[PDB]
This record gives sequence, C-alpha cells and structure tokens, in this order.
Amino acid sequence: KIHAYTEGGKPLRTIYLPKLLKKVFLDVVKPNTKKNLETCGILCGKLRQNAFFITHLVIPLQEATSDACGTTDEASLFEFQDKHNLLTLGWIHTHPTQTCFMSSVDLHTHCSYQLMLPEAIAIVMAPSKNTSGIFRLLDPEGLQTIVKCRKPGLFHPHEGKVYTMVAQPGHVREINSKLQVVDLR
Ligand SMILES: [Zn+2]
Ligand SMILES: [Zn+2]
Repeated sequence: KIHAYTEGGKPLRTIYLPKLLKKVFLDVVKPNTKKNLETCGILCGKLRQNAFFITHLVIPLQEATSDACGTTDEASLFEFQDKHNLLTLGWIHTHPTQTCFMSSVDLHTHCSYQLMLPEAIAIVMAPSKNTSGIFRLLDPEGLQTIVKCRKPGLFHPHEGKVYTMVAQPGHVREINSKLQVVDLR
C-alpha cells in the first residue's frame, strides 16, 4: 500500500498504467518516429474506488514537428471523451532523436494538464536513445513558475527546479490491464 504526496503536501491518488501502453503507443506512432516526427497521444480512463485507471490511449488529430506536437481538433476529442465518460489522466509523446527530458514547450503543455488534475502525468518516449520517463511539475513551486512564465520564445529556459519524475514506486503504478487505442485521424 502506497501513499504519495506533492511537494506542498497534497495527497496523490494512484494512477494505474497499462504495462503494454508505452510500446503500443510507440508502435502506433512508428510512422512518425521513423519519419522523425513528434507524435502525442492522450491518456484517458475512469475514476473507480478513489483511483484512476488508464483505459484508453486516444491519439488526437495533431500537427507534428521535430520539436512539438499540439492537438489540432480539441472538439473531436472532447466529443469522444464525453461520449464514453473518460477523464484525461495525462498524455504521452515521442522525442524521435532527442533525449528523455521535459522540453520548454513540454512544461507549459503539462502545466494546464496538472492544473485540471493534480495527479496528471506526462510520459516521454525517446525511441532512438531507448529511454522513457514519466514526469510531473513540482506542486506548487513548479506550477507557480510556469503559470507566471509569460516569457517568449519556445525553448525559453526556466528558473530553478521546475519538474520531477514520478517516483518508483509511486502514484503511477504499472499493471497488466487491457488497453484500447483510439486513433482519431
Ligand atoms: Zn517533448
Ligand atoms: Zn516558460
């Protein structure tokens, strides 16, 4: 039995993550990584008995670059999530050649995730360098920094420690659960 807490003491509910998810996602977006392109996908699922279970990897309509990859139809995703009663628990994306780390845009993106949902996680694939990582912002020091950060330019550095890695064991907990990929493209 694990109880995890935030930098400021808020308790963190567990997130159950399918062991298959990471490689399945890497497979689904292989067309972009072999083409050296960033591909993101949304981690959805249910609140059941005070924990979150990730049940769906939703791949949104998106615009992929070598360095970022936002969603480009937020409405089709919301329809889909509303239809199937699916909360957002985080997201995952590929760094095709780059290392395993949270880029500057990656922290601004995750910031609005972790604001909606304190437990939210960002998963990062580095398929060339053969690494992955599950990250979150520091709560509150790191959210504070990124909410105050209206500074410009998309690789802009950040003051002090901004993000960290969900720990092992943690509030993220890998299990052998079934998995559904939903490709919205
Ligand atoms: Zn990134
Ligand atoms: Zn910034």
